[PDB]
Amino acid sequence: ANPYERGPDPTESSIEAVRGPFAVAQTTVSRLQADGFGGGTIYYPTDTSQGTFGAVAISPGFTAGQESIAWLGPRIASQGFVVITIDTITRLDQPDSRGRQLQAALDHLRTNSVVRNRIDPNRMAVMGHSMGGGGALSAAANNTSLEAAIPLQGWHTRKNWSSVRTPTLVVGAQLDTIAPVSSHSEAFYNSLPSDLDKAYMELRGASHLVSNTPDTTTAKYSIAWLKRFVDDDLRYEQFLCPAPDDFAISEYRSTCPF
Ligand code: NA
Repeated sequence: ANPYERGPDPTESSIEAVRGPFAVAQTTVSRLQADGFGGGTIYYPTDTSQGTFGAVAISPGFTAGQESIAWLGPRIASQGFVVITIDTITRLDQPDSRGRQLQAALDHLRTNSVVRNRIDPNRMAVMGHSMGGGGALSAAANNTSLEAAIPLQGWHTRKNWSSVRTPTLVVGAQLDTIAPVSSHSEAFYNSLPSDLDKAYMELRGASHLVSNTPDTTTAKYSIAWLKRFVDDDLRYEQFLCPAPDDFAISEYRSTCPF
């Protein structure tokens, strides 16, 4: 049996839910308390009886605050994850810096009295929007032990991600004019190793701002990816492989089966 499985067996509805089966609470990390990042909010399951959970850090994009990605925190955490949404050291930080800050936020969790005993520090993942998504790719490229990476409308000047060894879901927005999929998201997917567990999902009709207010398609597939790779939870592969029969997705590619 897989000791990292959490929660009941999933369905389409369970991964679309605004709140999953775990009640959650939150705690604030001040900028002063944060070493190597700008502070953040940690969302965590309150139930201690089901084991420890994997950890996820999420970065906003250029000039943006944690508020622009906050909704992802409790929506993901309620599926059985400890999730920290960060502010960056400065609003002007570029993607490589954001990646180091994502790693610093993950490493902070094991020192946080509220959540340290709720996490498995060996099972960590990174996500982010725009330059924060470029940051997620950089963090994976700088730490081959990370279990998953999810750039959401990622932006980066680096297009070649051939050294990434972390299963990566690239989420593009079809109409994005800020991080256009042709030169960002799709280029990243294409240069990730051909034998990596990876997928590309383009959100039909979506703008760059799709990640900044609740989007069920973004949430459901991010949840399934984190379950499949942070928890190695094979119950979630059915949602990722093959292409979903889902009108909200305008393009899909993957290296399924994983
Ligand atoms: Na894994």
